[PDB]
Amino acid sequence: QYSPNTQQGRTSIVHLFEWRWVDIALECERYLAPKGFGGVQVSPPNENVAIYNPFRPWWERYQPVSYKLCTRSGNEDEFRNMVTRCNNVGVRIYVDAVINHMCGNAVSAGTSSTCGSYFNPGSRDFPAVPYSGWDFNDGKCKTGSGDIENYNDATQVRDCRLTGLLDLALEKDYVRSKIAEYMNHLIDIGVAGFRLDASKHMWPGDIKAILDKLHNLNSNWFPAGSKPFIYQEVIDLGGEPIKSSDYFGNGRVTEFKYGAKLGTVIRKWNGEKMSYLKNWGEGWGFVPSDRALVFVDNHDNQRGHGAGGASILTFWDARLYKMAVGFMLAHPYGFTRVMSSYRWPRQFQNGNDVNDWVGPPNNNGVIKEVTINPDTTCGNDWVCEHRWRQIRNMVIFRNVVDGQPFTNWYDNGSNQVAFGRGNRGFIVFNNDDWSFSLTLQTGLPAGTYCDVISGDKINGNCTGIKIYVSDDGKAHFSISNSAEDPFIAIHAESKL
Ligand SMILES: *[C@@H]1O[C@H](CO)[C@@H](O)[C@H](O)[C@H]1NC(C)=O
Ligand SMILES: [Ca+2]
Ligand SMILES: [Cl-]
Repeated sequence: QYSPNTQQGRTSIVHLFEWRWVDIALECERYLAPKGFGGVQVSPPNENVAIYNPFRPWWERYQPVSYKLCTRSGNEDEFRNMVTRCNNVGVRIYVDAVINHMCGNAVSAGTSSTCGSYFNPGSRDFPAVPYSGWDFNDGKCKTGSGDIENYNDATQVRDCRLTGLLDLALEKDYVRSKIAEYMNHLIDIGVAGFRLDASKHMWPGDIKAILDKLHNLNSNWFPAGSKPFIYQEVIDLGGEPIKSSDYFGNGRVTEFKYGAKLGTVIRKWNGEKMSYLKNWGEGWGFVPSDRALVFVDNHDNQRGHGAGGASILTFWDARLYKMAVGFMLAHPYGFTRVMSSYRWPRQFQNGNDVNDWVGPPNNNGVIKEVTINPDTTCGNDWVCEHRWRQIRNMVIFRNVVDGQPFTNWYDNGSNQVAFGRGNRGFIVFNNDDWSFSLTLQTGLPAGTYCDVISGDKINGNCTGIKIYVSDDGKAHFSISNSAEDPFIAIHAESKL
């Protein structure tokens, strides 16, 4: 459960948030494979409630109606087509599995679902699965409202409704089997793993009973005995009775303290500085590296819908965001996930973005195709952060330095720091309000190296900054606090 099952030498996955299957298939072939991305986290592929008020919000996909592979992203054939084409090019697919609940208890019965399946939340009837009143935790929850009212009670956090979402009785073998049937269908199609949505709201033991029913990965693409990669979404900042460590026996866990603290450090909130990142990782009270799935922002908290709240860096904060993602991709801790978003009309009223529910670019509800501009950026309001040179090049940087120790750390006691990864890579950052000009020990072999943040090594030459490393591994770096990207990264393969 702990290994991503990526191809040897590919170290990151991208969340192509709300993308259609056909666009992901194309992207696997035209960009992800050539650029060395290990895999893709896709949005929930099962049928969900179609919510028209507000108009098709992104969160309607977290309210299941059935396990039919029928959504705004595409149908079952298109889903299969995408998994096959991506796998055939070495890029894995990870499914967002929404298995803790069905839709809101207050949603109207009818056939307002993405595949036209009938459902009746009021009577707990989801015939397309099928599920009935017996498969929900209505009689097990002990709160007066039936919803989760207090997180200091670990029992109600698991048995009651997360803001009204009907809660599946996961201790029942029937329910566990319906979920396993769904996941095995996906494993046999070829997916490499799952993000278990809302894991904090499920008992570690019920999750394990479900995982025990899962198949090994498809032997047509994976070695025999391969187990699906499992990463559980557990928001564990401090102070709650539920700890992410309680889920280690099941697979990896999302480490939300990662992006939260990186954001405050990079924003320099409340006295924090980059020099403090010297012992970043377990030293900061994070989970062990081999159990961590890290990221700067995720689909929830990039729109204020989650852990970290205000300090979270997102594409809207482009200059600082690139620096944070760069630090994440160069640091040895955890398995990294890169975010890929869409633009929405933020609209802050009293500090709250009243448009945080806006769904993906669409024409009358039909999600728009990702179009590629001549300069490789995307059109139709897809931000495509994974295509930004500074990010794409750092994805490759991680691949190149995979396995190398963290060494040659330097910091000016403020916000100018640098470190290397063995003798395969080196990165320098200037987040101070003055310039950086110093000769540092890089641990790299003598030569001329292309800085992959400002440019690329394109046919024997660098299109941006060049660094010259002398025989003793020393090199001079100059970064003014006015640079569009206040950081420089060089590695074995950008060497001229
Ligand atoms: C690097 O570019 C310069 C021209 O701008 C040229 O003199 C040189 O041939 C180039 N090297 C290669 C390998 O293309
Ligand atoms: Ca639950
Ligand atoms: Cl997540």
